[PDB]
Amino acid sequence: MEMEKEFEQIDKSGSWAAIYQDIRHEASDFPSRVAKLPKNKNRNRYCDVSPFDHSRIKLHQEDNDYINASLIKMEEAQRSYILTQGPLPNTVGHFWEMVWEQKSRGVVMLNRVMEKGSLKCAQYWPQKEEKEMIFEDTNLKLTLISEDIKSYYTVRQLELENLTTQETREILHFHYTTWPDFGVPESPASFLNFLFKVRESGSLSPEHGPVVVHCSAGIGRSGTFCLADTCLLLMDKRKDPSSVDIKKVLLEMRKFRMGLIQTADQLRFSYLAVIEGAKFIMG
Ligand SMILES: CC(=O)NCCSSCCNC(=O)[C@H]1CC[C@@H](NC(=O)c2nccnc2C(=O)O)CC1
Ligand SMILES: [Mg+2]
Repeated sequence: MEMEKEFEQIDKSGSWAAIYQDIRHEASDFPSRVAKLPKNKNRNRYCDVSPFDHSRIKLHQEDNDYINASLIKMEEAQRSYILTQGPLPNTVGHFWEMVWEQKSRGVVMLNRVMEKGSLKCAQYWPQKEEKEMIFEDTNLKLTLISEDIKSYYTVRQLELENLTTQETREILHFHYTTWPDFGVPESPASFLNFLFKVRESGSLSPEHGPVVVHCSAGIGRSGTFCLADTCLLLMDKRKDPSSVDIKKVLLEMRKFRMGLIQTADQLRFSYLAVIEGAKFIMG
């Protein structure tokens, strides 16, 4: 494929940092006024990772509608994603409120609760079935129904209950547990297989609200997940799969949330993920 030849070109010339800088310079810039508001300071994890106003998800409460989350709407691929930060101790209720209101079926987690000896994420789901979580601020109940631990990922069945109305929904929690503390994975095989597993569950399908994807900031590994999935979908859809430009898709995604793909090594990994992922469907 012509993407692999472009990949081999940048590899031989060692210009991954230069290509990544080009994207960084070309990337969209939009206001994040609501995010920067002083009352929303404790709702943000990082000062430099904000949702654009135009694509931000609004909570259905008149008090404070703010959550650090962006709707990425891919028109041509017919796919939507919510990218958000790993919830904070104070925003765990907000997080599940969004899952409920947006009618999400799947939650994709691409980090461990602890990485590099620091807390990257609040423990926002129950670890034992007998110990449910109740979120008093958003009036929601969350129960672990089942857990399936595998070598590279863990899938959890969760029940989310709106306590005001008593409706229940099954939420699928897809947790990629083997992303290395430093850098990117050596082989995209595990990541791609994880992707296919999320796909197979119907969590990315149009009959459901957009999947909720997060890592620490919801931009680095989260960007990779959405970029790979969209590129692969487009190669299936288009007349001429070679016309899929990963850089062009990324820049289109960057219109909805900042900083998707954080390093040149993450971009290289994305290429590899798309290249290897295509080879699984095209032999
Ligand atoms: C002032 C205030 O309120 N905020 C206080 C914190 S604001 S400064 C934080 C320091 N800057 C960073 O390194 C950011 C850069 C952007 C983002 N990077 C990643 O996505 C990432 N980080 C860690 C591990 N993996 C990744 C990955 O690539 O996915 C999160 C970390
Ligand atoms: Mg037990």
